[PDB]
Amino acid sequence: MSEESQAFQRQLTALIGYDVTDVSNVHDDELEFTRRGLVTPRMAEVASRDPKLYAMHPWVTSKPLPEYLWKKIANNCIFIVIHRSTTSQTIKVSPDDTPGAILQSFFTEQDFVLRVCGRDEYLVGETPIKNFQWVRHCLKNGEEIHVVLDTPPDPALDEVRKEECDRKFRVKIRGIDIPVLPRNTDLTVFVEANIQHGQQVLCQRRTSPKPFTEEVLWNVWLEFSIKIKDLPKGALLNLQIYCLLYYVNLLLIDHRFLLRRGEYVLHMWQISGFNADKLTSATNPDKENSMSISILLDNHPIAEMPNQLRKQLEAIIATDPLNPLTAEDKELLWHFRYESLKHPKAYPKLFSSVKWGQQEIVAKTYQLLARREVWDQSALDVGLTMQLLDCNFSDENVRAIAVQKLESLEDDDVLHYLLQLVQAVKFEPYHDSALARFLLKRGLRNKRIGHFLFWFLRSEIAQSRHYQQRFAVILEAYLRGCGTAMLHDFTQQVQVIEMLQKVTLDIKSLSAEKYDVSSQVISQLKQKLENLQNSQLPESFRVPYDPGLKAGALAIEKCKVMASKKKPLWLEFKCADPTALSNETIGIIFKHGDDLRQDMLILQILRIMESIWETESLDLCLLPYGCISTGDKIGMIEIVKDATTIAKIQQSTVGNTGAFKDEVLNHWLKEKSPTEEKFQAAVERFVYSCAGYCVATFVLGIGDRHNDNIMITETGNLFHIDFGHIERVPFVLTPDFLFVMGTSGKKTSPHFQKFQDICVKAYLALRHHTNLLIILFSMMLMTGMPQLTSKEDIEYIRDALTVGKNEEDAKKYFLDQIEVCRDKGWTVQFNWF
Ligand SMILES: CC(C)(O)Cn1cc(-c2ccc3c(c2)OCCc2sc(-c4ncnn4CC(F)(F)F)nc2-3)cn1
Repeated sequence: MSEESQAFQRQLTALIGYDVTDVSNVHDDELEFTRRGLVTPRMAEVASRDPKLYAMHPWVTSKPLPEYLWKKIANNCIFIVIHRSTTSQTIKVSPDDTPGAILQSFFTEQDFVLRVCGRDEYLVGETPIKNFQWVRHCLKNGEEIHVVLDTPPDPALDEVRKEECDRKFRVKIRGIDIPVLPRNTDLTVFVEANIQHGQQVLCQRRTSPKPFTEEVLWNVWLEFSIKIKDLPKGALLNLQIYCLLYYVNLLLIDHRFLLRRGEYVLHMWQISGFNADKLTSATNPDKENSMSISILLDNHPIAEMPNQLRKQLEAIIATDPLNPLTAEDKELLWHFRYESLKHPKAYPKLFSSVKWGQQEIVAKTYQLLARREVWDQSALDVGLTMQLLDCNFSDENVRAIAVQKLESLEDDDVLHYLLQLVQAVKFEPYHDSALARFLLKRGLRNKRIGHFLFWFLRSEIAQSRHYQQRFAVILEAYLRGCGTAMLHDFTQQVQVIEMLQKVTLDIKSLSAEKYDVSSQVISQLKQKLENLQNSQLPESFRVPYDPGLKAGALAIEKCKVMASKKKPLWLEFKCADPTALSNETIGIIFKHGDDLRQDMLILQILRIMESIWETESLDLCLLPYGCISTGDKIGMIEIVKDATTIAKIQQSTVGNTGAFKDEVLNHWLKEKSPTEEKFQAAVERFVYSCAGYCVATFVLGIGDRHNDNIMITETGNLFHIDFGHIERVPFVLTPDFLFVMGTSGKKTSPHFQKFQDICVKAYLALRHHTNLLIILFSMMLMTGMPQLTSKEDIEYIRDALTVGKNEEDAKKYFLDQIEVCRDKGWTVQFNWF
């Protein structure tokens, strides 16, 4: 390690938001072992990736072009405008034509490429132009394909700098210690020790209740019922203090297959006034305020059916993820495990029927896994694959076969599930995992995947003491292979977000909440912003939620502090790309304090719902705008241009006090349209966007909102916002919306009938991916939201998608829900006083 291999680690630390060489919060060397274990996968992907295709990161998809985009192509004829310097000429191209093919038909000096104007997006590679996402983007929104002809970026810029016993298990509980304990009166306290494995407690022992003081000693040997050999890899020694106050975990089998042995002083997590933070093997960094517990360990290892029963098994196999397996169910699944293995959909249930507390069985289970023919050959089922990666599975072998199926995902799809896959790292017993390496692998192989991997990881590192260490080692592994070029981009990005966040917080503190703003405030803002720009704001930076865009200089005149109780910064940038065809600013809202992780997840689920609707050839017109969570209750938002709140459109009127009126939405659309045809396209867009947001919002159970949290574009696109919070209504189908549909209380119409028809199609279309939706929702709650009910809410999703009903009831169930919105009118809306 030279002197210029040390000022590098300082650079990595500031890019991560955490120091991965800090060994202050460890009781073993797993984190360091994982840093070294990741060197091989890092260099293995860095060495097998094509410098040229990696430098341009073509965004492609292998899915068939949807019907709704085909009808936009009446001809077979796609137009592509090309520019040099000033002038330009248009060309008629076949949807099947390659970048190479279109190139030869333009010439009709052979090393030029097609970049998108204003963007860092490239139409390169041996793929039909119809198979480029940018092209597909243009076709939908009625935009025109514009490209500039320039030279491929130098792959040298991506260069990477060089590198270099039948005994029963027992634990002695020495005691628990805490510097300060007060509140109130005086209770009794005991230590609870669980032996866990995939949310299955295998055995459980308590101590005797002792008076609660700042030091409580026991010196007690807890002898469990599970033999040492019967301990499975990944099993956790879960220690908890009740009066439930504190918890902390200790992997019983370490990362070297060694039985944990010796003395340990663990600082515990407190419970804040079920959730994935309770599974972490990390100890509390805060050594001066946290409860600690002292233990001792001294005890290497892993060294044909009657028709009626089949019907039962099939019934079992047929149930939803959330349907609890009975003792009866589990014994049946196990006993018929070779038959159960022929059904990929039974795997989660089958591996949950396994008694992991017994060696002979785990072994038989591993035998089961070596005869993995059906699973290997099955088509990739993301939902099936995600279930095996949640909190219910700690066996690395079971989990490895899910990550196996993930290997066959193309980058398009990896981008779809990147966020929840990154969150899925929390369910891994160990820091080094096939899932972790997968992320690392795909992230180094593709710049777009790498870019988002960076922010998703950096997001968690900034606001999760429970999992920041693990994520920090992983991010470091990525940053040591992404290349000098992106190391520079990220640097630029991190520089800018941190500076603006100081400014966002310094402005919020200056102004008292409610009055509002507030003139000095607007002046000081422009001043801080003047200070940052000369100097030094990075001259240009990638928009984190849209790596293609490079924001440039601020437009300080358009920048302001918004009129909300939380003082969000409204920032506007100039596009740093000169070749851009538009003169629009890049709009960004910087805001504390919403928990924008909830917004990130929800939004991503929305994007998943779109891809689901794309499979059935549907377009419900969603606007899953850009949103990155950057720290604790703080992040950035994309500003959708010319969009207003529904509530702002009602208060175009004198009355105030939420005296809402029915006709306005349709007028607002009429003013904002130049022609009447565009108005008609806005009405149509509204009917689709409203239908889409009614269905998804109902499924996710975030359908009951105030019209301050629902927005519409001047182009007629409806969409929800502000998810990071959250009599009764299914969703928002307010009378003002219906009026745009040509109804107002108890009537119907050719646009409303359309609305009702599209919802049911959309609704039934999501139910074909029920399992995937359930598992994502369930995961979202565990890793993204405040401590919840590891029953009830997940249970609400079951009901919403009407699990176990025929398609007919569901169509009506949803039609009933539309009517509940009609029967309530403004009631719920008016209440949102
Ligand atoms: C950009 C203009 C000048 O053409 C028109 N304009 C747009 C906005 C606006 C306001 C808020 C948002 C926005 C365009 O983009 C749409 C996406 C979202 S999400 C969101 C949000 N999430 C959580 N809280 N909020 C609102 C706030 F940022 F105020 F906290 N706000 C916006 C206001 N005027």
